[PDB]
Amino acid sequence: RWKHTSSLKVANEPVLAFTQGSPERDALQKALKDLKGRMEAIPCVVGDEEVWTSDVQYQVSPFNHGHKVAKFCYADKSLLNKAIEAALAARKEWDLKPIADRAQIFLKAADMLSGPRRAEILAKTMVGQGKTVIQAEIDAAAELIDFFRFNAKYAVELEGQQPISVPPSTNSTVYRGLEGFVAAISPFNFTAIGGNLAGAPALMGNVVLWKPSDTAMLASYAVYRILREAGLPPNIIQFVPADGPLFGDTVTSSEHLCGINFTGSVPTFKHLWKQVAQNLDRFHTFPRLAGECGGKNFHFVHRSADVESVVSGTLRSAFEYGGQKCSACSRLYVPHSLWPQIKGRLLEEHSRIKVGDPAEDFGTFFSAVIDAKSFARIKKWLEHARSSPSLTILAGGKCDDSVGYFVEPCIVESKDPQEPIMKEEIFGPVLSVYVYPDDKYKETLQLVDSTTSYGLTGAVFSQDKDVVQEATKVLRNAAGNFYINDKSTGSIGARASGTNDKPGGPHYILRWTSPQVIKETH
Amino acid sequence: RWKHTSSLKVANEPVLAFTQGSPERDALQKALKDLKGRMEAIPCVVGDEEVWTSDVQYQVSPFNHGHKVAKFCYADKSLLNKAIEAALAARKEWDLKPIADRAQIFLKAADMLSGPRRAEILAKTMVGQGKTVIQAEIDAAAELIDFFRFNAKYAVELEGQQPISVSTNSTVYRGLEGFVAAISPFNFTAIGGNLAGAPALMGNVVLWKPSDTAMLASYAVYRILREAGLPPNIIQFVPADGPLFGDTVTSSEHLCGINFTGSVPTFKHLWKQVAQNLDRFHTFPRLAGECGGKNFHFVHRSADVESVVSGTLRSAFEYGGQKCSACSRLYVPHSLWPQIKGRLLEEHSRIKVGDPAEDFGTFFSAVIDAKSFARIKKWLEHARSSPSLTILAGGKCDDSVGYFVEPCIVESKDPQEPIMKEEIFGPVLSVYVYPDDKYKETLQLVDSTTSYGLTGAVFSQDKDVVQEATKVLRNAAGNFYINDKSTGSHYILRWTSPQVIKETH
Ligand SMILES: [Mg+2]
Repeated sequence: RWKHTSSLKVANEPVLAFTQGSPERDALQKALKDLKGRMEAIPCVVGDEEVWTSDVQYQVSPFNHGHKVAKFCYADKSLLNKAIEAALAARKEWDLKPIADRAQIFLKAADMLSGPRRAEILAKTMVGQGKTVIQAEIDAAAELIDFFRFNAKYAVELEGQQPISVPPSTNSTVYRGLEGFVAAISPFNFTAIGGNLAGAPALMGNVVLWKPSDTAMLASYAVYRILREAGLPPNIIQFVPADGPLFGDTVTSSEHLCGINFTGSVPTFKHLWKQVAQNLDRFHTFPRLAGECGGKNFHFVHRSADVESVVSGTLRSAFEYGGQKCSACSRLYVPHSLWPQIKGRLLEEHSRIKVGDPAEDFGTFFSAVIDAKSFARIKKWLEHARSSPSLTILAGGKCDDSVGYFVEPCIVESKDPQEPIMKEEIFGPVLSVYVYPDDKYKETLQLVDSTTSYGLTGAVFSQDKDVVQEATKVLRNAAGNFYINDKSTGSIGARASGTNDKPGGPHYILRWTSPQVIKETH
Repeated sequence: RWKHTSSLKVANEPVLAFTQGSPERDALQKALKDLKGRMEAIPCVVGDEEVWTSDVQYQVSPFNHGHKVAKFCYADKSLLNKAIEAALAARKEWDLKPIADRAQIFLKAADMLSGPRRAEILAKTMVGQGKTVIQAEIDAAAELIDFFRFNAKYAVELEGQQPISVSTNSTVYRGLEGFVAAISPFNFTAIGGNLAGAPALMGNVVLWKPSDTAMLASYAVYRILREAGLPPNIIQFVPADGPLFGDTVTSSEHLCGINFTGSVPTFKHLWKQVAQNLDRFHTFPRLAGECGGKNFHFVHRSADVESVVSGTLRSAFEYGGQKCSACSRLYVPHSLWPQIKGRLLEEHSRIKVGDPAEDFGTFFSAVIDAKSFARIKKWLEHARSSPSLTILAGGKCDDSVGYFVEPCIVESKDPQEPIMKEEIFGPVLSVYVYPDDKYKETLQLVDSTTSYGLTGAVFSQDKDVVQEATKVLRNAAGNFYINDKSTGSHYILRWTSPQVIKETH
């Protein structure tokens, strides 16, 4: 007896340079010109059906909010329930489809995004979300494309992890999708498509109701359409934008919820968790919860640090994409002795940072923030820096929302390590600095940890190897992705993989399968 | 550059025969006598302090409940808090110890349980939990010794990653920040070695609230762990009232996990409690629950009768049906029923219930406690009085000396009857006879009536029916057996939080 099986090897997607005069840069110019003055009417999609509700919404271009880039609509309770019923009816066949065949769909999609549709996806994230070319490219390759390929590899390989059969028994493991539907959730004004939120569970034989982010609707739908064109069957991913609280209430009330794959705030994730608990007796299976949230990320500097590494790494981490990354640095700890040199260089380099239209100027460092709500929040923080007796704005500080949601990169010194601006997430281009006494570095390391609530990333700058070892221990639970002499947002498995994707991590892909052990005796 | 990798080759612990004249039987007979008429005094242990409270409790022998086998005590709130504080103070150094060092303790402990402590652990589980010799042996080798060894291997290999060279990159597998509660209910049947042990191995500290009904054996494993080099305050040995313990740990801002085994409703209760309390915790607690189900054997007309009969009786009645994986419902086609029924009753009459320590011929002994006995007794009266149910064999019980229940076989004319659906965790097997040409409809019925799908089995000589049944029942059981019994014949990842460290040179 014998069975045909498959194996899969994958390389990371290269990140293109887009050099002045290069060809990808040519196609991107064309894609961007394609979006200028254009809007897409994006329906909810249940099965192969396009559905409209009267609850119409608009995505605008962050750097030109006069430009409505998309019109969509919020699903209502009725539509969501139909989406659920149709997904459930499709699930069993999808679950039973061989993993090699499911993988092939995601590999096709990856290849489409890598080549024919790369310009399209980049342009839609640039125009629709305010990404610069380099930011959009990095995200397209390391996050979206790499996750499709490396998930597929992981799934195919997992399939090959099989028990040795010890006769008179034949043993095998079947990697079942979860029984029910998975809800994939990102916040209404999130800065990411979060394609992996629906993509990972789908790949593993699940069905998904995907509530994408309002502020990423254009690009999110572009990914959905590509998955479908690549051969994703109907009712595997339901495309269902919706009010955040309504979507949450509906899926956690469903007896058929088997999972929530969430990115967003800790309070929101806590709310969903509580709702699942409240309804625990009503579910046909125990829902699995996956939450990526946090955090107020830090760079700690020791007096032995390379000043230019600090300054370069910190400006980039704090201000790339307007500091709108889950991993962005928003707090800097510097020793009194090194502060004058660092402060000086920070300010000089701050002056080089170009803020503007990323489509018009590829020299742009970062662009407007995501939406009006975020512009408002950040402005309040700027006002707080300019008024609190503990706070001094050292650079930037101004904002203007007349054409786009534009905020200058802002550097703020705090005399108080416990100041709200040191502890609360702004998700904006606002860097706080605490200058600590050189004889108190050890104590300050402990301070970084103790003032860390939901710490995602962090970095230590130090040439002193002893200090690095010390910090690595003290800060062991102050950051999931921890960097030594590099920036907290990382640098250039999936290239954008990290703590959350590793075994034991909340987004480890194995969480979307329930292994069944089958044992046959002869 | 280059590095050594580290791995661990591990073989399964052999299961001994205990034949008359064998050294292991000689050793066990000796350990059993030592327990006769003796009561161990088992304290709470916090760090290295043995601590008594006034809330004294007793473990008794299920088959001879006049025999107190252990005296112990329940931790109060003050002691639990003290145990939490002391464990938290010890956690960072334990977490930082290399995994090889931690794994070594568990390997030593497994080797001790394998050799010089084997007779002890077997005797303590027999006398204390009512297990027969082979049941005690299978459990020690599998749920205790193999778990220690294989978990150690998985942990050690977890740090066996690709070499990264100067821009270096590695993953550090951190224990969870806080303490983990290891909980099993006061009258559950588990020793709990792997409940407390798995999270400890992964660099966590643990408050372990063992089952009262298994206290003697549980403390024996605790002591062996410490003797093997487990440092103080890594596992706190804290028997306690179930509700008090659950309330205390879930009210603690430092809870980072609950590793539980017991009933689904109790697990759901703890799950709800953690969620209600979510706002206080410094990290999101992780919960794990290993629970029982209403497990099935499905028979197709082509099945081998003797296999069906032997497999079903063994799965239903070994350890009195007190296994999470035990068969409690049997589905049989009309054409095979007369043959299957007749053989079931003939074999049933040969099942000896008695003292497992005094009589090694015993098939199974008393059930674990009075609450279980009462629950079982109510199902027996339900079987007797319900219009839809006929007791085919057994049905009696007697708690005058031990919690003795005859193995019971019941036929249900209704596939939706409570006895077909509700977990009894006892020696009660329910049978539904289905029309031969409705086997398709019946397969779906097995699945639709499955609330918790732990294990199951299909008996069929027809390969085409096997393939069919596996698809239909895909979600009716996590352990699925073909022509074998439902009790048989990467989990540790929940207790670690990976950190990725990247350095630019
Ligand atoms: Mg990610």
